[PDB]
Amino acid sequence: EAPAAVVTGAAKRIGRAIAVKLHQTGYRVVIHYHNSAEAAVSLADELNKERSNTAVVCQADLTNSNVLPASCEEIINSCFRAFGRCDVLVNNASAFYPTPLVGKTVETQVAELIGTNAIAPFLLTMSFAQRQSNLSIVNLCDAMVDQPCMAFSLYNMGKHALVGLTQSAALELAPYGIRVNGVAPGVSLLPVAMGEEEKDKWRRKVPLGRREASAEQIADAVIFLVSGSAQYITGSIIKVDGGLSLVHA
Amino acid sequence: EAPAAVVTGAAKRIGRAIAVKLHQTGYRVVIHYHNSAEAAVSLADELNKERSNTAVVCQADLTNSNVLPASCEEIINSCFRAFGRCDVLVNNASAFYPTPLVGKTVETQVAELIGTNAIAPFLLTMSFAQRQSNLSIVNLCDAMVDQPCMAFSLYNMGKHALVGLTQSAALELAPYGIRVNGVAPGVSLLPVAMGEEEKDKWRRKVPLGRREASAEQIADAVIFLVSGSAQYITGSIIKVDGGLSLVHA
Amino acid sequence: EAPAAVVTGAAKRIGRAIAVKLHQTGYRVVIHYHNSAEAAVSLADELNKERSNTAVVCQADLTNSNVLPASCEEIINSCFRAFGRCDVLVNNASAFYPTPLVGKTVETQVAELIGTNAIAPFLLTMSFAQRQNLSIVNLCDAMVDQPCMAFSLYNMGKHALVGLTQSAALELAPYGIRVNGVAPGVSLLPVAMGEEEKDKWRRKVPLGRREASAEQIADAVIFLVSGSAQYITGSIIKVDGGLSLVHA
Amino acid sequence: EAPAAVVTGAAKRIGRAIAVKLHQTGYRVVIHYHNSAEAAVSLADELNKERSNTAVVCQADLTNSNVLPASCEEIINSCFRAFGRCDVLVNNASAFYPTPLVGKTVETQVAELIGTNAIAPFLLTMSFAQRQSNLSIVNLCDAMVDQPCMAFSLYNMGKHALVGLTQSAALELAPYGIRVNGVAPGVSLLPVAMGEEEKDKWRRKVPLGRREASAEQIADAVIFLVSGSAQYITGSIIKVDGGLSLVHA
Ligand SMILES: NC(=O)c1ccc[n+]([C@@H]2O[C@H](COP(=O)([O-])OP(=O)(O)OC[C@H]3O[C@@H](n4cnc5c(N)ncnc54)[C@H](OP(=O)(O)O)[C@@H]3O)[C@@H](O)[C@H]2O)c1
Ligand SMILES: NC(=O)c1ccc[n+]([C@@H]2O[C@H](COP(=O)([O-])OP(=O)(O)OC[C@H]3O[C@@H](n4cnc5c(N)ncnc54)[C@H](OP(=O)(O)O)[C@@H]3O)[C@@H](O)[C@H]2O)c1
Ligand SMILES: NC(=O)c1ccc[n+]([C@@H]2O[C@H](COP(=O)([O-])OP(=O)(O)OC[C@H]3O[C@@H](n4cnc5c(N)ncnc54)[C@H](OP(=O)(O)O)[C@@H]3O)[C@@H](O)[C@H]2O)c1
Ligand SMILES: NC(=O)c1ccc[n+]([C@@H]2O[C@H](COP(=O)([O-])OP(=O)(O)OC[C@H]3O[C@@H](n4cnc5c(N)ncnc54)[C@H](OP(=O)(O)O)[C@@H]3O)[C@@H](O)[C@H]2O)c1
Ligand SMILES: N#Cc1c(-c2ccc3c(c2)OCO3)[nH]c2nc(N)[nH]c(=O)c12
Ligand SMILES: N#Cc1c(-c2ccc3c(c2)OCO3)[nH]c2nc(N)[nH]c(=O)c12
Ligand SMILES: N#Cc1c(-c2ccc3c(c2)OCO3)[nH]c2nc(N)[nH]c(=O)c12
Ligand SMILES: N#Cc1c(-c2ccc3c(c2)OCO3)[nH]c2nc(N)[nH]c(=O)c12
Repeated sequence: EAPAAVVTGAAKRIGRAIAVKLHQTGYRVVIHYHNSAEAAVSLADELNKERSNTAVVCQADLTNSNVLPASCEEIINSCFRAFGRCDVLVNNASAFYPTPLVGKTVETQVAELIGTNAIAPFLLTMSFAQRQSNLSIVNLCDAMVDQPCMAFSLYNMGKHALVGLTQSAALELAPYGIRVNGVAPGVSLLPVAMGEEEKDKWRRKVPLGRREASAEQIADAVIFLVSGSAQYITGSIIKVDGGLSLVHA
Repeated sequence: EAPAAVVTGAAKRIGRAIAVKLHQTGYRVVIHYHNSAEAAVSLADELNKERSNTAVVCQADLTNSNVLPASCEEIINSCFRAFGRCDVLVNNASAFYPTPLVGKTVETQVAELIGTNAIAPFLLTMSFAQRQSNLSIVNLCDAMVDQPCMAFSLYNMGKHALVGLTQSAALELAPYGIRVNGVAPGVSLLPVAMGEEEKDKWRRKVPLGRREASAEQIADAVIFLVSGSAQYITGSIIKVDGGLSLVHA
Repeated sequence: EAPAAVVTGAAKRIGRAIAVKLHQTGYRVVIHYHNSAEAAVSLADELNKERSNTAVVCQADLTNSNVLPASCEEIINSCFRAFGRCDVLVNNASAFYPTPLVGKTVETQVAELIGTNAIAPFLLTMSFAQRQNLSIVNLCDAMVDQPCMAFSLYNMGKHALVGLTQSAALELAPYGIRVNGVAPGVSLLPVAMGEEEKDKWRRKVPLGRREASAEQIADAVIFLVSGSAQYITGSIIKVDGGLSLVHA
Repeated sequence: EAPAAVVTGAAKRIGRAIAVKLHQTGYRVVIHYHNSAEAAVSLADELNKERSNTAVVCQADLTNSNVLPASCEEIINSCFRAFGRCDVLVNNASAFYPTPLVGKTVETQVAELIGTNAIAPFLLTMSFAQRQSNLSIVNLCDAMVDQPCMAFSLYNMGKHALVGLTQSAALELAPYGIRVNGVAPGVSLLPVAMGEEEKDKWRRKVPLGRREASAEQIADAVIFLVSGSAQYITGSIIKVDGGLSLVHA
């Protein structure tokens, strides 16, 4: 029997590439999405086309609420329903927008940023662990957590909490054989709304090659961490940033 | 005229000492509390018996919710109402209990621990910044954030986000002359629930002195960080642990 | 054309496993050693038996001195001599003994611990860069921030290795050279250590209550020098089973 | 009886401020220097004109060689001979220049930067500890240890090693009551040879004020760390950088 993997926010960009590669490795995937219903579905269609019944979709909002614990348990549940097992969880879904200190209200901002980046990953880990070889969770972190974007404080707090969850969960879930690790991109696929002038300014800052990471480059770190080549690695966070975090002001 | 400072969860223990020492320095203090009402009024009495009209009390629940932004704004507004100014905010109040991955429900456990330790300090920082000449914020952190206690995931996640806030708030509030900094205790006042055998067990781990810190010793770093001796210090976290975090397993 | 790798202190233990792994991946290796002459050669025979003209030995002391720059240039040189090219450098050789503040003279201890753990790696990096998927892998320590008692000099050299890994990555990026690290917690324990002492250490490890096998440390090195890491540089990968996360 | 302190490379700039400040505090100081003879002697005169028998000088080259251990032993000795005690050690002397990986030969470059920044501090610490109440060492570090200058390999290797000495020594010397701590400037006094265009360029990168630190601001961190307000503090490194380390590329 093949193994299975939940990948959150897998309809587009880095998440898509993670799923495509995990699928290519022989994993049966659960494709989580929120708004991108069309891309999510046509991907699962594409993945099923060359291996029958190996992909399923699952929609949830991961924003913080009194219903998030239930939302998160269903996503883990979907994997056991579809495939009868859950071997890998990839926490990838993420809200990313400015929240300056000086349309959405602040309580919405808090819920969306802390919810997607930290709280949901925590509950998804709880469910993952409680529903239980090569079992392992992978969190998509940030290489620049200590040299952050201006006015992106709430986002930063969430990414900082993701590091704390990764280390905490790694410690607790080790006696059960569950490895928790992280993958921290510097600058990868730039936001779809980013203009070519502001995209290239960030490129010129990258020591290794003067470009952003492909999604496939980030996905390769995930594959390594879930492979049998990482049987002794837990609580680790792998930067994939082309040395960008080493560059001073 | 005397400067004014608000210290959260300051009825008892480490917060008490921080307010006491800030008062002795010459500050007018706001003593925020949650449950410990009787100790909060008793402290305000002693501080006003020393100097008339220099201390006020302010009850608030810092548990995460949609009304918290208003709660945190209120606390900042009590200070501006009592003393006509707010110079220093000390984020001290914190929930601390285990939340295992394998009475209170998880959505309560999330709201309390991420609320008190991270989100509340973020909202207080907004209101402080908003209401605005040696201006500084001091967040009470944790030295052991990278070697956390077992089954203490939500708390650790919170404390980690406080590092992210201290870092991001410092950078953004820098052109307004507001310094954001942190103080990280190893083991200080041990919890009231802990037995004498378990407290001793932790004391023997400490390299410097084989004992915990007094709250006076934690407060001392706070006074430093808000003094005119730290004018160029911002985004810094002063570990006050007696080398505890250096000890390997 | 088969690619070529230099691996320091590769006669036995972790270094031997990194050489064996790189050979099986299809690399031509340079087995460096200090005192273990018989083991380095006996390894080279076993690798040349599988593939003719693929392994060589190279002796050098990496203890700091005014001749060390030359010693290191020669190790690089022996690679270009035997194989015509130099693709990978694994900084693995390391002195490890207590040097308390309160047999060897202090200036020997300094020489051996700072030379092998930091200064030699720095020099091999210059020579590797000067002589030119090119990548350097520096073997570090997961416990650099939670050090062993009375082991100051060792920790100083391991801390300086992190510093080199970062600074080299930054400068050698425009040349397409990737500098990275693998940081073991507790792996193959000293020869040399008692059995009751080794069990006390094993019981500390969250994942398995065992130390890392040499081959498990080798796996992370194989990753960093592969095409799967094309974008990774200035990174240090903990391979420690959660050791660095355990409080006292 | 007044306490005594050793301060390396104390003739001009930062180390001069530490010395002057330690003097105003009440310490008897040993002004170490290497090449600034007139500057070191001139300072001793000004400090002695204030309080008689409080300031002496000690010339030494701290570049690494076989005769370095005895040199460092002699500096520690100077203090004990002039004052009959040694309470505080400030490791300040530092070589700072490029060492590209692609006049001075390489082995001379290794000797100076590693020697001044790390090996000397280790030997001075040994001798300080061997010779032995508020006993403390303070190492001058770098806030930018993780975002280094281009082609400053050896120097940055040195300041990294300095952080490891601060931690290993703090752990080992704790049973004795010797606290080892650090002070990490971002940009204080800029190099004398640096151009005013390049000086302003580094200044405008600083979040808090858009200017470098006064040497006296750095000194304030040293003073705090050797004081009774820092009794429980050991193994700590205080950044004093105006938030420079937090600014991304
Ligand atoms: N891109 C970079 O340069 C970069 C840099 C550093 C770190 N990273 C990290 O790597 C990961 C992937 O990066 P990315 O650029 O691919 O990110 P992204 O496109 O902005 O976000 C990934 C997905 O998360 C989902 N999502 C957003 N908000 C959600 C919500 N409130 N509830 C549930 N799902 C939500 C979205 O799916 P739907 O459209 O279907 O809603 C989206 O496709 C992220 O964790 C990110 O933080 C990326
Ligand atoms: N003590 C240590 O060994 C240690 C170690 C590391 C870090 N720290 C940090 O140092 C700071 C102070 O330590 P501590 O031991 O004095 O803390 P603590 O006594 O355990 O808690 C501090 C205060 O927080 C208030 N509080 C609790 N829940 C709250 C809520 N839901 N909403 C608003 N306020 C709430 C309480 O006030 P009421 O009683 O009035 O409800 C309490 O007095 C904390 O940030 C702590 O995490 C302490
Ligand atoms: N083993 C662990 O638990 C552990 C933990 C953390 C990090 N590491 C790191 O991983 C790497 C390998 O560990 P290991 O246990 O395999 O190492 P090791 O046995 O302690 O040393 C490896 C080799 O280094 C060479 N060497 C020693 N002193 C030298 C000198 N003065 N000049 C030149 N070469 C010298 C020796 O070669 P010869 O025998 O030929 O003389 C030795 O075989 C090391 O860099 C270490 O720092 C290991
Ligand atoms: N300036 C900055 O922006 C900055 C930034 C970060 C950290 N720091 C750290 O802060 C400390 C002081 O800074 P600084 O700018 O005042 O340093 P500095 O002016 O560059 O040099 C400090 C002193 O060290 C002595 N010295 C140089 N080479 C020596 C050698 N080979 N042997 C013995 N002594 C030697 C010199 O004394 P003589 O002139 O008498 O020969 C010099 O005055 C240093 O440890 C530095 O690493 C400075
Ligand atoms: N650009 C960018 C992003 C970053 C990012 C990239 C480069 C940075 C950064 C954040 O901090 C400073 O350097 N993080 C993101 N997370 C999500 N979910 N989506 C994104 O687009 C990004
Ligand atoms: N003991 C303890 C506490 C700790 C603590 C003590 C020792 C530790 C620790 C947290 O992480 C591992 O080592 N954090 C606390 N926070 C609050 N609010 N109250 C507490 O009592 C503690
Ligand atoms: N054991 C061990 C070693 C360690 C080591 C092992 C366990 C540790 C450690 C270092 O820090 C605290 O936990 N570092 C070494 N370096 C070399 N060169 N050779 C070794 O054997 C070790
Ligand atoms: N400028 C500068 C210096 C720095 C320095 C300044 C700015 C930096 C830095 C080091 O890291 C990147 O940003 N370190 C120094 N050490 C000595 N001994 N003397 C100096 O002048 C400096």
